[PDB]
Amino acid sequence: EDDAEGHLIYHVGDWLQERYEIVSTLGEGTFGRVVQCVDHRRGGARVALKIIKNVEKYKEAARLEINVLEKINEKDPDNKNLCVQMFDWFDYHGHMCISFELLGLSTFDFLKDNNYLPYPIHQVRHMAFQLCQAVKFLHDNKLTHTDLKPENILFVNSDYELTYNLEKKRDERSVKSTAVRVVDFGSATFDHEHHSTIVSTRHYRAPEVILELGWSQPCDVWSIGCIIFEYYVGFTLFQTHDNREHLAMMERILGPIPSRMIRKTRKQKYFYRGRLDWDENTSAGRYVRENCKPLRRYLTSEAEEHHQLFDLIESMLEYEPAKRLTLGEALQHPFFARLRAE
Ligand SMILES: O=C(O)c1ccc2c(c1)nc(Nc1cccc(Cl)c1)c1ccncc12
Repeated sequence: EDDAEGHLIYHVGDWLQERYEIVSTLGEGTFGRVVQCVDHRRGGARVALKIIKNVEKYKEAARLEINVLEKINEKDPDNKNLCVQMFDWFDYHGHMCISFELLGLSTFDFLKDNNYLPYPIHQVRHMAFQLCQAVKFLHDNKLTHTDLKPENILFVNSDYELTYNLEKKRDERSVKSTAVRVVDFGSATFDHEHHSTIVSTRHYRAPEVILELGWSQPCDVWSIGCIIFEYYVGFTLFQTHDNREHLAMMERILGPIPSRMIRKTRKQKYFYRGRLDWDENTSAGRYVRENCKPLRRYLTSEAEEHHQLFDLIESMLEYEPAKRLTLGEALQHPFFARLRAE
């Protein structure tokens, strides 16, 4: 009973393994569909079931992800470290099905269903903290969630409040609680298993990955630095799909790539005479210089708390992966002082 592209054919009210009962669809992706379900063997707890196509490569992909979720569950027995919880998984007629705790909209969907209006800085703070907290729990267990984006950070609950802005004559949404979870472990890699060559989503991709210099945990921090910027202004920091433009935007926003990285990268067609081969006086050259600025010029306030957020973002968008801030040292960063510890 299969779709023309491999998906399960279901309707509201269908049952799965006479155990789950479909209520709604939450979304879809290339891999399959996520459905809201009631789980009558967990006393009617509401779950989110992921239904992946009959396609083998996805079936095998999910088996790897199921292993990562198994390990997360093994090393967070009290569900304190803010990665999504898998309650169950089963093979259903060639469809791999994973049972997750029910959460809300992503931090991206909310940001766009609010017209790409940034989150207020004190929300950026609790979101950034939880992000680092959860990705540090992975690093402390020899993992790299290879694919961090606002799409994969779910609000536990994205109920909000509407308020009218007298000042700016605008209807503003404000999510009530900022508890998040990190999701989508389909790409996470233990330290000891095989590493893909290219990982992450172009906009959140670290330069070491681009220059094929070898990657591990530090490349997540790069991602996190990009998501934080987006949380704070609404738009992605790097808006490209080409390597040389990408590498050129980084040089615009962060200054020149260090020579240690250049001389060592085998991607030498991007450089001439030790420097990035890029002519600012061209077609794409002045598209880059016009469409993004040095980092701290994106500051919307000289308040010291705002300078502390860009102090943070600057340390995660460091070129050299080992000069790059670690999540351990990030939970200790001055920017997170105003938070209440627990
Ligand atoms: O991959 C996971 O680990 C993963 C795990 C859980 C959820 C999820 C993705 N996506 C949700 N939303 C969503 C939104 C848009 C498209 C798609 Cl496919 C899904 C969702 C909602 C409520 N509860 C859990 C989830």
